[PDB]
Amino acid sequence: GSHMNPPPPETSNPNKPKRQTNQLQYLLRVVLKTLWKHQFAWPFQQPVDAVKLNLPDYYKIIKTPMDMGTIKKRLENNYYWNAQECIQDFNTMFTNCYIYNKPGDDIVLMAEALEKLFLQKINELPTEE
Ligand SMILES: Brc1ccnc2ncccc12
Ligand SMILES: Brc1ccnc2ncccc12
Repeated sequence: GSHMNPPPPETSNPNKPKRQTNQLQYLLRVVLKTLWKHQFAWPFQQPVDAVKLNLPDYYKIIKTPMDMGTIKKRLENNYYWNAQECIQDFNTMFTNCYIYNKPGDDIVLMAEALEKLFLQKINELPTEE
């Protein structure tokens, strides 16, 4: 892509520790599956392309970018060590949107809908076994 967009977040790194857990399996099979097909998911399914969107300040304001495409790849490629790392990525994604954008903007309403669903699903994150 454009040299003015940063590299996406890491999704493969032999140096980083990782494992499967039943919680991470739930995060893929239930949480990301349910969010991905939400009617408002599409803006969040890939990194923000600040060039195409004419947001030249985006990556000056958002220094820890995250999106559900990256999360999906991290889950499918078994990048994570624990559920907390993945939950953190979701929460970064939502809060980036709320930091960059005005309350009540469409993109914020979209994020808020996804976040509502996310919290309902994480309340049922299974006991680690
Ligand atoms: Br598309 C998109 C996704 C996430 N955040 C965004 N913020 C502003 C404009 C477009 C955005
Ligand atoms: Br793509 C895009 C660009 C700017 N604003 C947006 N708001 C909502 C959803 C997608 C957006």
